[PDB]
Amino acid sequence: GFSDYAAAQLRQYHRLTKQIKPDMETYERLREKHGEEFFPTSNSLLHGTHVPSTEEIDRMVIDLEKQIEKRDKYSRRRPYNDDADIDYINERNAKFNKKAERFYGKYTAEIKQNLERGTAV
RNA sequence: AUCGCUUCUCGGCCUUUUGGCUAAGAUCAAGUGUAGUAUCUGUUCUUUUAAUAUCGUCCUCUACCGAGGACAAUAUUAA
Repeated sequence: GFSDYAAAQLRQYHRLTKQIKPDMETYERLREKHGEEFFPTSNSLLHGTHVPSTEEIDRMVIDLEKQIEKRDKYSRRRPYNDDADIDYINERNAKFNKKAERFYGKYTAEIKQNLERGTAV
């Protein structure tokens, strides 16, 4: 179940962070260029220095577009059958009756049987 | 088994949805006839007399101009 906005974030982060692959060439290049400060503390100096080249920002933009697509596929539309006896006259009435069947559907299980058998019992 | 695309079923999001209050706010009813508007169907224009109304000249008043009177036919409709 859902239970939190942070647990779905954590699941989504584990997915993205397992999908990524690091490049050791760029890593060792920047390590050899930066030297002493490549293992920084909270307070070293480099906060206002990095300028990423075009390939890095292109990779970030493509990854973020894929992430936006994965987010937009979150609520899949359930298929609409017209064989069920419809009990709504609007477009919002159908979804409100669906919410009523979600919440009160466990309790109001005898009266629907009474209705379908002819208002008896 | 694994990765990808396409049918098919289903779960979770679906308050993303009923946006107040008072004396359930109160009450609980109709027929006929005319007038107006809209739609549909059918078919038309351009190239004498009766009634009503009112530019020129002359006269008077006041400071060429203005007002008032009179006179000279004109317009409409029908055969």
